[PDB]
Amino acid sequence: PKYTKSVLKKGDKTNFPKKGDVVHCWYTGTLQDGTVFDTNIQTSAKKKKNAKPLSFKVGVGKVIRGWDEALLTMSKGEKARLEIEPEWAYGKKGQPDAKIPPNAKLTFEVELVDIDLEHH
Ligand SMILES: C=CC[C@@H]1/C=C(\C)C[C@H](C)C[C@H](OC)[C@H]2O[C@@](O)(C(=O)C(=O)N3CCCC[C@H]3C(=O)O[C@H](/C(C)=C/[C@@H]3CC[C@@H](O)[C@H](OC)C3)[C@H](C)[C@@H](O)CC1=O)[C@H](C)C[C@@H]2OC
Repeated sequence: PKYTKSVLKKGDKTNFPKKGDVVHCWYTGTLQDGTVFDTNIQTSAKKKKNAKPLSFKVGVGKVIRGWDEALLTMSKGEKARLEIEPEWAYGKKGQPDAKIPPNAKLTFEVELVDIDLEHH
């Protein structure tokens, strides 16, 4: 498969994003060697009432393929470890600014915090 998902914390098994919904996520991205290339989890004395999760419309190409596909399988509250093959991430180009090399399998911890039913 082009990604794998391991559930770290079960969601509500009830509310799954549909294409066109807006999802709200916390994440940490790592390379296979363990290098953290990004996180939106704030470590400054900021937390609640300062930092906001990442919001995007799901299933329409706004994120790398691995995320767009995996999110549709997650329920609200779920925290999962996604291992995304390069073709469903940054492929041959990589991403120079984030120091992601060509052909990089990416690991993301993703927590789906909320869903707005924008598919309506
Ligand atoms: C208003 C400003 C623009 C706006 C940018 C921001 C808000 C800042 C944003 C949080 C983080 C950065 O995004 C620029 C940053 O995120 C990474 O650190 C990262 O962890 C990552 O991979 N993420 C973020 C978390 C969701 C999955 C994935 C993604 O898919 O992110 C999306 C993404 C980059 C999609 C492209 C779209 C075009 C395709 O061609 C390409 O396909 C190859 C994939 C993000 C969320 C976009 O929807 C939102 C934006 O564009 C990259 C390693 C390097 C990149 O910095 C350079």
